[PDB]
Amino acid sequence: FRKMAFPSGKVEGCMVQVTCGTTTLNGLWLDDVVYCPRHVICTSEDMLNPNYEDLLIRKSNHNFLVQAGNVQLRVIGHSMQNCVLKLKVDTANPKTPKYKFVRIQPGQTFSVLACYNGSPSGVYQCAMRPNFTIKGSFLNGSCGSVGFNIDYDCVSFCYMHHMELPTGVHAGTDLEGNFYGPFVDRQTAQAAGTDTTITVNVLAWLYAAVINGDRWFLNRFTTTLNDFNLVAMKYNYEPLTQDHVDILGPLSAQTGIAVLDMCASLKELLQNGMNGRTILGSALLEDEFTPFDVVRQCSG
Amino acid sequence: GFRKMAFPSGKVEGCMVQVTCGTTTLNGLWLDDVVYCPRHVICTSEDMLNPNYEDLLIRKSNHNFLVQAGNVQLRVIGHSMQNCVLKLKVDTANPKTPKYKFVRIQPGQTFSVLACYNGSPSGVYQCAMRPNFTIKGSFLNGSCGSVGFNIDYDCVSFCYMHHMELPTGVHAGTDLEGNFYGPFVDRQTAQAAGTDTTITVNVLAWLYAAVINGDRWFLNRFTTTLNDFNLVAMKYNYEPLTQDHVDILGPLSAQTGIAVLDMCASLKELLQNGMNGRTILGSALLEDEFTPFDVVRQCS
Ligand SMILES: *[C@H](O)[C@H](C[C@@H]1CCNC1=O)NC(=O)[C@H](CC(C)C)NC(=O)OC[C@H]1CCC(=O)N1CC1CCCCC1
Repeated sequence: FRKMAFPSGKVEGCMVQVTCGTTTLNGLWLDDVVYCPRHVICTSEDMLNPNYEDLLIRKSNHNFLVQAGNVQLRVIGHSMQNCVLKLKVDTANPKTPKYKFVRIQPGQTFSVLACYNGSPSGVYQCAMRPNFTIKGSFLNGSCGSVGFNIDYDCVSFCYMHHMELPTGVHAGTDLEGNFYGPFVDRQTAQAAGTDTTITVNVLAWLYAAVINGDRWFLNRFTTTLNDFNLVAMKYNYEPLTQDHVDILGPLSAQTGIAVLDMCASLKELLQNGMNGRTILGSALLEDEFTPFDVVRQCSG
Repeated sequence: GFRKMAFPSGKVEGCMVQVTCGTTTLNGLWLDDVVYCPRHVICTSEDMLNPNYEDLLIRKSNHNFLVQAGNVQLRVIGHSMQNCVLKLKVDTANPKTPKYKFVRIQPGQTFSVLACYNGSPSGVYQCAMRPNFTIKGSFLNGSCGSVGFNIDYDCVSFCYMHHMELPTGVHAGTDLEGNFYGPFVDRQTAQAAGTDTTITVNVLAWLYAAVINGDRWFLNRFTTTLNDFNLVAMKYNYEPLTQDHVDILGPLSAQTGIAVLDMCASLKELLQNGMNGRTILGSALLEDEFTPFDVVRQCS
């Protein structure tokens, strides 16, 4: 059982380079529009309190250099939607996949295609943290990298990368340019709210460890949902809802371990620790596999 | 702060096809006008328990092989066997063939796996070749012929093709010349992996990573010979170092100014003395699936 990203080819064919001034980041080219973070228009000065409408009205199409590979794309118009800039170009991307823009919920996972200068460099799986950060790997120049899920032939874009926080986690927007979380695209050190652990995902993973013949942490006991949640919140774990219990059904049927029985195992682990032992390779409880993720990878 | 990060998979996605013999379907790799796949596609279940591949192959003709990209049949105009891979000459050169080569990697090296079923990619993830020549993959029925690769500049270096799952649930396969990694054979018989050891060169890369990040409590004032370190390491189930290992730690040694053999002395002390309750990069466990290349690629 492995942390698996979606194949990235459909997204790679959409990545381009966007330059304004001495700022270069990545853009997402879909049909005849390139989406990118609007802070590409900010100067060293601007970035502390950028009045974006005011800065954007002063820009001309020819101030934006867009390159796909060796070719430059002519910008013929631009608009702003929240924190994303939309550069209209004179050419349609023939590699545009079937796609939609979605806003994901905390606890949900997605694949990130990390890009630099419009060129893809790596792909990995991340989750929207309960505090709306993402624990990514992003360096200078990664802005405009996107996160996505694939269903059949449809790419659902859910994330565009904008910034790193002082703690080393990351923040960004959906493809409508609305941030996840209380963050703002100005050059300031911003802290997130307190993070918590995605409890339904930890349970999915424990079930995964059992499908793979790992069951040392199981115990003969059970718990009510509310008593489990009391203990969870004590340990800064998210509460488990009845929908979460329902979502865990398939994994429960598969292994014949009731959801609330696994909650009793997880309660024991929180109270007792792992005592040196490890689970599916990990010394820590893992919370960035969803129920769907576990199944998709025990399915094909 | 480190993630397993795969290479973008699009260039390899554009090479994946399916190969069927009778009812047995696995994946093939289409490069120029050749399709490469595991030779056991020619085996019925009865042949698998104990196959005569040379005789099974003589009985076959080009018209027994169904090669498809999607649902589009690719006509086979020739066939041959190289070690445990079948090479199917086809009448169409793959228009999406990237620049590529076939390399045989050493234990400890990491690579990206594009897991595929019926010629369609399902996921990409990073694997390390263990010293016992197995990988901890996530592979189901129908995954054979999925490949492992690295990308350098625009060149895809193919290093792995998947063939089997061992009793303990780890995975084995060949290079793209059909030579198995390790002592395994493509027969449905009882086979076991050697006892595995820790990848010393990668632990050292991880210690260099910790130093780059300012986490350097474990550095000591002493040094060692390569021979004395190797003899100590084997007593802790660590792999001895090779000269090539010393060389691929070169860039990280230069980046930090810590000679390789001084780092070895620091690792020797950790082995002999333990962590004493402390952590490195946030963990009490030493990581051994990040190569020196992985470290630089995520730090720089
Ligand atoms: C876009 O490519 C870029 C990606 C960042 C760079 C390093 N890692 C990333 O993910 N994004 C930015 O540069 C944003 C631009 C703003 C106008 C939104 N800023 C940003 O990420 O910042 C850098 C981080 C580093 C940690 C931190 O504190 N900080 C904020 C500022 C102010 C406080 C002092 C440090 C610099």
